[PDB]
Amino acid sequence: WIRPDAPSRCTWQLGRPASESPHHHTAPAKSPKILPDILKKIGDTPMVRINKIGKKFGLKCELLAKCEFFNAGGSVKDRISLRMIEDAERDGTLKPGDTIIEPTSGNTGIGLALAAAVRGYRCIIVMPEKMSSEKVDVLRALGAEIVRTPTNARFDSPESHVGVAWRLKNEIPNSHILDQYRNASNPLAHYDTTADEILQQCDGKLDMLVASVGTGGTITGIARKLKEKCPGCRIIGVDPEGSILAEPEELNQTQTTYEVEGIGYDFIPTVLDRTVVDKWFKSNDEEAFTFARMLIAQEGLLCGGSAGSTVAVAVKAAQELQEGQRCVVILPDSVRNYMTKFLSDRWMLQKGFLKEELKKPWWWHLRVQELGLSAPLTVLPTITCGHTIEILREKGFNQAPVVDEAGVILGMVTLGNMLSSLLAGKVQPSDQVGKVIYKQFKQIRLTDTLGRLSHILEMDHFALVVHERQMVFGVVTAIDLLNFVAAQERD
Amino acid sequence: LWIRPDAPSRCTWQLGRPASESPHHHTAPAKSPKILPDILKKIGDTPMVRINKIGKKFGLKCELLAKCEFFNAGGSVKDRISLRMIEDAERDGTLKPGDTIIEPTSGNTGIGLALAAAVRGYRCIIVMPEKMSSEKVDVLRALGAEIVRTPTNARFDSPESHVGVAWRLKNEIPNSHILDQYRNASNPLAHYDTTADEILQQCDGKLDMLVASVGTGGTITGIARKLKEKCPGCRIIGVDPEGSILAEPEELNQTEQTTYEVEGIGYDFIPTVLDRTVVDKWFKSNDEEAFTFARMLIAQEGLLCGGSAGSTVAVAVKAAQELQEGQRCVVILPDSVRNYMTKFLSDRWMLQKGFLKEEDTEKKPWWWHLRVQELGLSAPLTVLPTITCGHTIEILREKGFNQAPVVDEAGVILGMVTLGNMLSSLLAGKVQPSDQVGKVIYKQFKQIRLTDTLGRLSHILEMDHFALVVHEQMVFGVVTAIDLLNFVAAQER
Ligand code: HEM
Ligand code: HEM
Ligand SMILES: *Cc1c(COP(=O)(O)O)cnc(C)c1O
Ligand SMILES: *Cc1c(COP(=O)(O)O)cnc(C)c1O
Repeated sequence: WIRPDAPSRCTWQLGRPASESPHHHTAPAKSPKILPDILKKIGDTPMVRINKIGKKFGLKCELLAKCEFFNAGGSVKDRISLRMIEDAERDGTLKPGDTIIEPTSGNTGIGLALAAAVRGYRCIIVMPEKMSSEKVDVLRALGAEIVRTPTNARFDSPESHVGVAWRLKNEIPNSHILDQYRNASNPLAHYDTTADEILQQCDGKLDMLVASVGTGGTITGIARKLKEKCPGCRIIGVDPEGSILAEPEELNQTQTTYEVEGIGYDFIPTVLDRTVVDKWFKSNDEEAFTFARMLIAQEGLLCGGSAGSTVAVAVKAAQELQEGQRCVVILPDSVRNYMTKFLSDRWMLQKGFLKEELKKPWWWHLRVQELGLSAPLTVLPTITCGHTIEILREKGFNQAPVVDEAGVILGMVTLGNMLSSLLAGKVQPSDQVGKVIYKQFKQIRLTDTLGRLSHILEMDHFALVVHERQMVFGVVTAIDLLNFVAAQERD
Repeated sequence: LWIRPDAPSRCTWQLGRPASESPHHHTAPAKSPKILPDILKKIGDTPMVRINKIGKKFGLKCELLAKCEFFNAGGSVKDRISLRMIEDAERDGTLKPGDTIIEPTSGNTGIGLALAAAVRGYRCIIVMPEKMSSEKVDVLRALGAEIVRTPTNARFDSPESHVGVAWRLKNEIPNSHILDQYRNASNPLAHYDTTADEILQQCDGKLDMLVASVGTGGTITGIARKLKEKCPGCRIIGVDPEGSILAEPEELNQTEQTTYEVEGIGYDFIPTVLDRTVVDKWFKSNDEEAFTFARMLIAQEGLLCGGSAGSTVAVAVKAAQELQEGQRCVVILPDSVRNYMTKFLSDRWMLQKGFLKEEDTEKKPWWWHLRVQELGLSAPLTVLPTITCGHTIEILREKGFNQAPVVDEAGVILGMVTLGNMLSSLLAGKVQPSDQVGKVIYKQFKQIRLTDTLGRLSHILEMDHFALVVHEQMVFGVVTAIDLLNFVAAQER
């Protein structure tokens, strides 16, 4: 069992000529008209300007974002995943058909599983139980085997993702742990490609770089190349509360687990070089999710939580900067991984990140009863179509809920939809109503708030106002709510 | 005031007319600058990637190419028509700053419009069918769009249709516009001006067949017109889901079903922007093919694409059979998996909708149909949450055990504790020997019956590290993935 946190043997120091390096470096290559495979769609990520958030927090500087979620697997990890594989293949260590085992937060696991799916390697991912199910669905779709570990497990312990990875490797023939925590290919990928891209996109002019830290490879490779080729740039590292990566140690004193995925650790990875980070900042979950949501709402960037942590620090750290200067921020991954988490309001409420006291209009806190409802006529599912047309027209009604003999509501039926279906030949007048019933709806009480109705209308067209039996006091749609509000506008 | 989406087109284009005769304003593709002023500039210039396995699996002799449109900022092909429709409107003077934009949609156009709206400062109201995925709703809600739903089976003629509701909303809201993807020229024109140029440039002009799934029809129309002009020999193949009426000849459209699970393609009316005259041949697709093939695209080619992409490739492996070596077939891949994370990507959904037969287990190894009891379980010693750490260390060492489930005085299982985690926590000073075990407890686990299959266990281990074997109260044993591995490998020798 090799320790992920072993002190680095690298003899790099600022000032050493690049010629002195023992490592194999790879030049970035121009993308061909047609891509031989998707793995070539890694790198050359866009550098987009942040237009609102910085000014909202008083930055005078240009704030730029390196959007890494445009990589083929959707994360910054797709970079090292490729590199680590390719170098291994050149080492002769990785043979065709071989098994790759990797401890991960998920994104490296996705990149590796992707490359494995393409290049024909077996892939076993070992990730903590905290990480999102979306990553699991993706990994499962890529054909990767999945193993989980308890979140709070110490890295020293056998139950940790690293430990489980090694224990798996020992039992499986032709298996390798590329080990992102130790492999040089990880920071070197960012030293060779990512930093070059940043330097090229910025024309060499660059005042500050903010990056969240996990394995530390991104900030390490980028900071090393930046210290060499753009010495004045300040390197700002971001570490979650509960993590120990940050310096000075006094900052780390604190919670031990946190909701944000992909950053922070209970050990210092070998690839990480804390010497090149000029200053550290601590971040928390609330900041992270708040800012990520802000990134989406304001800048249109569909990025994940670490991106939010990063920007949340950047609006603080960049205050010292002034006009004409620029701050670049790394945005490690997409919202795809967190669709049911921070993107979801219910999860944010459930986790206590969103207080209910959720910016709303005057009508939000009003009861539905004030809408001016009218109780509709009810019909059986077994009633026939033309008959319903006659009933509805004869009473001047345009729609009727479909309720069972036992009084359970089955759905909704409309005059216009019926005429349309009949005129089109889709159904017969003698045909049963079930052929054209709108089966989907949601129920509400007279004492429900209008805003609750507004949330309900984002999933359903119809909302039936009902008693506690077969009793529909009224039917409300978005158009009705609109009509009420708009009528109230006229006064 | 209700304009029909299915009104016959007024366009007087016909193959052979000089481009100079066109009344429309055309936009040239531009080189992307080093730094993007905003994310909307990250639309277009989508990669053309080669399919390496699937075509050969189905006996294609030709080069199969994919125009991967899911790399657009909003994640779909619709981001193109969203930008264009807006920009043109802004040039028309029709769209004013701060104005409200209402749009009927399957979602992707709505996401692109909501994105652009969020950037450019428009109010955005999306009207989409109840069938469409919750993921789209979550994204639209995050982008700040107001959202309204309509019944899936509502006829387009009916007041309850997304089109009809969109118009009805428009009539009640001042300073509101419906850009209308179903009628607006900016939709197909966006594909004629940009997407098609990209395909032509990426293919160096050489292109034998193009397969595209159809929705509003703007993609296939805009691409096919320019292709018919600049690459006449290329065949245009359209994909239409069963239950839809877009396909020709009408004989193909005859079907029992009217709704289908696949999102973004097919309609109960012929959109004005669609030009069926340029479609050389149509193919009908179903949900099973679509999802199977989408999953195949992910599993084999590493392309994280949605269901319409699956429909398209599923057609392509049929339609391209006539092609031979040296010829190439280009396929459109409209959107990403992000919209379908909890649908076809999710195995439980595929089971629930009946797309996945359980039998097709058959893919699985020998040990899959074996009971958990055969693992060689041993019942562990349990401890109270309230027991202290060093005490437990002593008990476990004295018994030769390495771990103990933590069960309540009431006998509810609270979790798990391992000797190694305790020792590690102690040596690090995180905890004291006199400290409560609950400071170090592994709270998360899953239960299983002794009669459960090993494969079920294998599914469980993808969400939890520990699986407790239990009766109805009592823990017969603790199993991890390593234990399953040791068992299988042991039986293997
Ligand atoms: C002049 C430049 C450099 C020199 C001369 C150098 C030298 C070395 C040497 C000799 C080792 C192996 C030591 C041993 O195992 O005995 C090493 C390891 C390593 N290097 Fe470098 N290095 C340079 C730059 C870099 C850069 C720029 C990066 C990343 C951005 C990097 C990342 C690593 C990593 C991650 C290891 C593994 C450490 C370990 O296994 O303990 N190196 N380097
Ligand atoms: C020489 C080329 C073309 C000419 C002369 C032409 C002419 C026209 C004219 C005159 C109209 C409006 C008729 C009216 O409102 O009175 C029109 C509408 C339209 N055009 Fe074109 N067009 C050309 C090419 C195209 C192309 C290449 C596309 C898309 C790929 C296109 C898409 C549309 C659409 C969607 C409409 C709306 C139809 C309607 O309003 O009912 N046109 N075109
Ligand atoms: C890995 C990862 C990081 C951190 O990158 P390092 O290069 O490991 O610092 C941040 N965010 C996400 C989502 C990640 O997966
Ligand atoms: C819109 C859409 C299509 C079809 O595009 P048209 O250009 O409308 O034919 C296919 N798939 C998805 C996901 C879509 O959103």
